[PDB]
Amino acid sequence: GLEAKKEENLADWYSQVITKSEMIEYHDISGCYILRPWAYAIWEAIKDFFDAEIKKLGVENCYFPMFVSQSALEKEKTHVADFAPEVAWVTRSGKTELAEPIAIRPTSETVMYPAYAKWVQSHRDLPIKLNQWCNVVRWEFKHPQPFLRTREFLWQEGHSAFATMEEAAEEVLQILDLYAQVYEELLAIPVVKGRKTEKEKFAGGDYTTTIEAFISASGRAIQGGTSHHLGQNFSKMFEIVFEDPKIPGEKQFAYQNSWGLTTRTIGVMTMVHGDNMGLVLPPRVACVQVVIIPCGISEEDKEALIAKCNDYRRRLLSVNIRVRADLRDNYSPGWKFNHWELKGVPIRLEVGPRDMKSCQFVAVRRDTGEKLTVAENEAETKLQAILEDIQVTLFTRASEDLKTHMVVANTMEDFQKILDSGKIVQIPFCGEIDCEDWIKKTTAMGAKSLCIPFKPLCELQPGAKCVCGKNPAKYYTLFGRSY
Amino acid sequence: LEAKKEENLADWYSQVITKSEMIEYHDISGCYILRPWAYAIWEAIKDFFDAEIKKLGVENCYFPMFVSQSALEKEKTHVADFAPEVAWVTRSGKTELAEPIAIRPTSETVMYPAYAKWVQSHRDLPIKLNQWCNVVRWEFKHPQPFLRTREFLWQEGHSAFATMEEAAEEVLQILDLYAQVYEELLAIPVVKGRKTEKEKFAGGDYTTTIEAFISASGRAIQGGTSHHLGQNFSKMFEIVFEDPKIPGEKQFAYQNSWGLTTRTIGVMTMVHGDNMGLVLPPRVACVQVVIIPCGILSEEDKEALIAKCNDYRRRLLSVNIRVRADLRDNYSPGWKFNHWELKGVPIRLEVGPRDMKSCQFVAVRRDTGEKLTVAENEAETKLQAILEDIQVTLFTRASEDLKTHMVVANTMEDFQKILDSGKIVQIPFCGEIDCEDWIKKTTARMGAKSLCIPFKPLCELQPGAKCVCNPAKYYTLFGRSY
Ligand SMILES: Nc1ncnc2c1ncn2[C@@H]1O[C@H](COP(=O)(O)OP(=O)(O)NP(=O)(O)O)[C@@H](O)[C@H]1O
Ligand SMILES: Nc1ncnc2c1ncn2[C@@H]1O[C@H](COP(=O)(O)OP(=O)(O)NP(=O)(O)O)[C@@H](O)[C@H]1O
Ligand SMILES: O=C(C[C@H]1NCCC[C@@H]1O)Cn1cnc2cc(Br)c(Cl)cc2c1=O
Ligand SMILES: O=C(C[C@H]1NCCC[C@@H]1O)Cn1cnc2cc(Br)c(Cl)cc2c1=O
Ligand SMILES: [Mg+2]
Ligand SMILES: [Mg+2]
Ligand SMILES: [Zn+2]
Ligand SMILES: [Zn+2]
Repeated sequence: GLEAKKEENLADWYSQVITKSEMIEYHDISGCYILRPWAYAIWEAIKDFFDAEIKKLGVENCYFPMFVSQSALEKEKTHVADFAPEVAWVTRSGKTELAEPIAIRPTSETVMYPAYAKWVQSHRDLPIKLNQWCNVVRWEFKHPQPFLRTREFLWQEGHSAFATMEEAAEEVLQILDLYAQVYEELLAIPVVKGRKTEKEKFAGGDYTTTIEAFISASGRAIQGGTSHHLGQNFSKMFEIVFEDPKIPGEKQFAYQNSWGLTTRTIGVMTMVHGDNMGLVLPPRVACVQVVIIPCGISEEDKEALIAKCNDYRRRLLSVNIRVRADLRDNYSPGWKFNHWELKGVPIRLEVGPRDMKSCQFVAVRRDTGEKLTVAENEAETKLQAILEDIQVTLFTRASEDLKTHMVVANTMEDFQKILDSGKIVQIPFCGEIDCEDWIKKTTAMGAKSLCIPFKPLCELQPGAKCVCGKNPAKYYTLFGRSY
Repeated sequence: LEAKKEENLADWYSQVITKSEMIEYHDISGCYILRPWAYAIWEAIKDFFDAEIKKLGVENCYFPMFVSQSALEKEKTHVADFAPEVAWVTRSGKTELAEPIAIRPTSETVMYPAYAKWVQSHRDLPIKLNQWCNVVRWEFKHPQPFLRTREFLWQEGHSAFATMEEAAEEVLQILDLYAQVYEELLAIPVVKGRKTEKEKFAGGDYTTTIEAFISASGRAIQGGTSHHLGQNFSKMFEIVFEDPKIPGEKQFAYQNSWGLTTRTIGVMTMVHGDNMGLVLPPRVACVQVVIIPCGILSEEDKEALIAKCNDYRRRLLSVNIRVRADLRDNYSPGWKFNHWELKGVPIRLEVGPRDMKSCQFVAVRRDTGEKLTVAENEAETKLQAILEDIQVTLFTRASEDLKTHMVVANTMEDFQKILDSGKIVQIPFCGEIDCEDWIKKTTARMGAKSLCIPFKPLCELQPGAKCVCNPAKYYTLFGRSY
């Protein structure tokens, strides 16, 4: 039974939803959480989709070491020194001090790029396109939250190297679109594609692209995934070079990208679609789409009810519906109703003795709570149609929620007003770091830049000025409070 | 390849794994990069094993890599001898942690306290969980790519049951799946058995194992492990329930655990690899057939030759053969032949202009080097037949190799002579630990350890037969080992 209310105490609601749905168990180490099968199945679904898509682009999976030597991690300016407090260091095996401390990967640039340098011995060795599914550790300073901000997390990280900037540029947007597909088509979460400002972009790259989602309940936006064009920044640092085809004796530096997406996805799904009855799973990622529960309780008559439930589950597996028959005798129908509702199963298939004799059943959709009596003969078609509509409804409702909470403002006064109402807002922005710092300080709790959107809500007025008082606007920029 | 397998195994192994593009070396000792060619084998193993354990009702999950100091030391989960293998995180940045944190060497200490919370009644059992994850053990022993690494990839399955019998059943089901991984996928013959008292997992009831033999080394290697833990861990962690029908009695869960690692790939390499390089069993080969255009004619004709190679690719994909067309024009056919030979692609398909005009192609088997001219129309049928034959060929060769190198001995001196010829030996054994300590010392004066007590030993132990030492309990496989 879900106790807490989403609009009252979000922290309590979230904790209750992730535990009662059997997604998460708490660990004795801060910021670490056990991913039980219910949570892990969602990651496997995201993985199956994304992996097949990057394979089509020619990306190959690999596995690089988790340990990075002190030398390698600090070899070059791969990361700003401000990341130092996030690195977890192994310093001994048993009671025996290691000659040099070793770091647990916070990301794999420093481990992969020296290998890239060895492997690139001519123009013929490019492109290199590698991905790995692995765990990552960062000793996060912010309050830890299951999925959203964890000390250990699962991710994929892709790292590509090309001869030309144009090849690289294409991939950045192709991957970002895949991330947008993960959120919008799998998880039914609308996102805003954009580029990070000078201040917020990855310091090791030329430009950073991002997808941003919004969590209404929190009044906070969240970065869903990241895709960088690194340019020649890392290839100059690690000497990833090839001979110029036309001119003898000239070095050419490889163009590089990196991109990543994490189990944060599941938290966003939870925060966006979850209600006061628990988790709500988009049909596309639900490992159980339909749960069959026998209702009502002769000895031979119960055998026939079970047989009908088994008939429904056999037929549903025939049309590639992911179905579970909960034929357990140790649990009451009521318990089961609640159990699978908390777990967010899109459709409950109720079979009673009364409905069975009328050659019919009841379909209860998780999202709206709507109950539909349908005839037995149309089980395959109707249930597949309801699953499709649940997926559409979840996306539609979240889209209207984003449309409501993301508006335009052109002055600092209206900006403050809209941000304090629990919304994010697109403002004319000069792009300066000075001004961005100033925006953060004045609104503080303080609003941060999220992205410069690819497709802003409004076009910029001819000669429009920044929310500042000294500079013209370069672009509409999405600002808000964030995770 | 510069080195030869029969003279310098270590040099050969290093050359095979690098020139097949499986492994790159890292600057941390005992840590190796798995490039795509290696990682694809692991994905193939994963795909098979994952599907099979799902059929048994096992679900995947992910438990944390970090084990708190207090959790690692809470119960007698592992012997004290393991302590030096534990890698400890002691600081974040320059800030020392109040209490140090261990990296997962295995997950009992993180999983079993969760199992104890999750089991509130009989209806909470069985629990059947698996994770695919990385593990760290600061190995004192000589590290080798795949076979013995400081970081490795594995699956660990941990199950809890209401009854001993359910648990006992799963133990042998999992060991058979490991045998299938070796025998059916990687074409490696293995010996199923129980570990001796000295060699078993200390806290468990009994340990079952699959042992493989690497002829080049004259050394055996454990391929996978499946333990019945009985109620030993459930008593420690309080994984308990009470049955209302049996009032006043605590029912401790019966547990198993089991694991298999990337060592698999190293065994495959060591067993099937030759002096031309890697040899991939077709069942795990991510590229089963490579199509190479030869004898390259106008651009129009070159286009036609490429289109023919592409037509073979589509036809092969159509019958579920994993195929690649190496259509790169920066390299010669001769360079490609060698390149894919080194990578152990089972079949090379040669297509030249004369072949097109004749309606034929050339297929070359990696395992034997046999070159066959095949009628164009028979491509799907013949190449599938050849792939099936390569797999059988590899398994037969390896099977005949084990059978030759595993024989029965009945005395300490016969045992010694056979062992020193680079073989493994089934001997009458009493079962006592001290006797096994004695054997390891005597055989060295590079000693021989117990491998397993085979489920189906070569010879039946006659009543009243004495140990090589006490009367013998069973024939036991012994040998030099990784
Ligand atoms: N501690 C964390 N736990 C879970 N997911 C995370 C965490 N940190 C980042 N992510 C997500 O995973 C991706 C990690 O790539 P990265 O670009 O390194 O994030 P980041 O720049 O550190 N973000 P932030 O820490 O919010 O400033 C991001 O796009 C986030 O969606
Ligand atoms: N360092 C390693 N690298 C790769 N594989 C390993 C390593 N250690 C063990 N394995 C394999 O993975 C399984 C790990 O389970 P486990 O029972 O912990 O091995 P173990 O008893 O430590 N073997 P050993 O180290 O030879 O005494 C074993 O069956 C081995 O096949
Ligand atoms: O991790 C990145 C850059 C990109 N790496 C590959 C996948 C996608 C990802 O956006 C930014 N980043 C974030 N956090 C970090 C924390 C530490 Br500690 C270090 Cl050393 C380095 C970093 C660091 O480089
Ligand atoms: O890891 C095991 C027992 C089993 N665990 C689950 C997967 C299969 C595996 O055989 C034996 N073992 C091996 N090596 C270890 C190293 C260290 Br360090 C520790 Cl703390 C503990 C252990 C330890 O328990
Ligand atoms: Mg961060
Ligand atoms: Mg060991
Ligand atoms: Zn400004
Ligand atoms: Zn003896």
